[PDB]
Amino acid sequence: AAKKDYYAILGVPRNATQEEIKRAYKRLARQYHPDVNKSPEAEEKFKEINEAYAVMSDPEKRRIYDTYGTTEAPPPPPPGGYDFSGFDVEDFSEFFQELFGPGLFGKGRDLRAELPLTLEEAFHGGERVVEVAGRRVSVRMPPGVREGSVIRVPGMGGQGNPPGDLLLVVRMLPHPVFRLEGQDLYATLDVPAPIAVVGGKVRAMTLEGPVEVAVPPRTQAGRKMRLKGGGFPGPAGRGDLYLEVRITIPERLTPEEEALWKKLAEAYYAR
Amino acid sequence: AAKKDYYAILGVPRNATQEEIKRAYKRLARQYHPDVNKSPEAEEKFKEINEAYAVMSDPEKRRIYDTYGTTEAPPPPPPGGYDFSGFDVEDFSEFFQELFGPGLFGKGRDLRAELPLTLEEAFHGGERVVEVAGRRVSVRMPPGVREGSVIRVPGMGGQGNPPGDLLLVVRMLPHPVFRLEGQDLYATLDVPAPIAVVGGKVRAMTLEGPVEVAVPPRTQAGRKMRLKGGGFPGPAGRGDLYLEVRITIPERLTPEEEALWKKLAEAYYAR
Repeated sequence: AAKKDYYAILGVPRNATQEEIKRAYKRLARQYHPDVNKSPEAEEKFKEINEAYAVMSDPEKRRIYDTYGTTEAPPPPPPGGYDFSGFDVEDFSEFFQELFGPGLFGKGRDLRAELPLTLEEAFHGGERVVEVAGRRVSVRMPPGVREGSVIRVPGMGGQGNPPGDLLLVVRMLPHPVFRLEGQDLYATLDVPAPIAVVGGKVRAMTLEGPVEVAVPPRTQAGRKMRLKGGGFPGPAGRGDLYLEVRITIPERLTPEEEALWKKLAEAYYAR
Repeated sequence: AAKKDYYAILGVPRNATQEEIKRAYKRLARQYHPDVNKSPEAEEKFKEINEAYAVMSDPEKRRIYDTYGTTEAPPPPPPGGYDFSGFDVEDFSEFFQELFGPGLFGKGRDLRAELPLTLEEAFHGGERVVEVAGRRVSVRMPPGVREGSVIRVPGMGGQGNPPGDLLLVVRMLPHPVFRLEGQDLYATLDVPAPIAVVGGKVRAMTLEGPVEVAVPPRTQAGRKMRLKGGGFPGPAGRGDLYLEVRITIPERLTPEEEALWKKLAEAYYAR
């Protein structure tokens, strides 16, 4: 209740410098430290010294204390609260609690947020700047990150003593062409009917870019083709790419091309 | 309330034999039977005879009727109760309800079972014979009956006064070709590539039978074609059939056919 004299406790004058306070703390802390001084009186003196230094080491906190009493009631807290890092704040005197209490909060809560990513964003990974309701955060993201993968950004959660963690959970945006299942990718490969019969090379697509795919002679619709290592990356191994063959036909032709298609069609009505 | 004379209703002497009661029932049952006698008076008379015979036919039940009213040893109804299977017990008089009431069981438990049906079986509906627990049961069935549909067969449940009900739930067996969704049907239509380009007729399938489906010129794979009313029937409406076009190519060809396919293929590598 009664205003503690932190200056008397550290044995420094009312107008001491910060370094004067620092060295006074060092001198007195080594004097009353639990494992150097095994006295019952030393426990309380050490506690006092730590409380004194906790307030006086910060110029901002030192000023609050200096201008307390003339203005009777405790002052409004700063945004966020008071930061007494490396100080057992719960063990300090009642005077302290009355004075700094309004801005002494408990363990900060974690914030859990979704990280909506496109197949190619998650595939590459790398550095992503994330703005999720509250703060701007940059994080490293492993190549081939999946749905429900947790990215912990420590200290970026809720405000408190200490602050909480940001927990980002990856969500996968549906893709126009590819379909993810585990580490494997699945896509439809359009193969022109003549190329399917004879067997040639079609231009297909991967997330890395476009590749050439050789289709064997007489490959039917629904034939699944594996491109080893063309799927999602992973720590222990890489997934594959599966292309499902989809026979395609020309929606437009030249009068010359009609003659060829007509002969085949007639041979089908024959069979 | 008053003691009914069952001997007077059946037309038998006070000390008749069990065979004499049986033949007197047959004589009077065929005289006042529902479908042979269309009289309003025959309704009560036939109910009277049914009440009499039910009591009189069983020697244990008949003795109970004979020894009722007198100031002798008062017998509580037997541990097993009274068996009146095949008689509208509640419909009977109160005199019957007072003497046999304590030995009667309540309405029987419902028997619950699954009715596994194929798409074609569910499509057509009608009369079905089913085995549940031990017995066979006939059951009418609406065309286009669906998954989870309840078919209450009254009086075909557990033993009781009256018996309970059979409750069947329709389960749909998976089909090799058709897929049900609501009342709509879905299936894959194989279409030879040359027919898809030029446009012609393909032999498609329904649950009724096979049909001809006219395919327009230049119809791409994935084109979905509605066959009105070709789906599942129902009250107030009929489902559609949807056939998804799947372009097919020949797995075997003639040396003459190779040349036609080879030309188009080389015109595609050129494109």
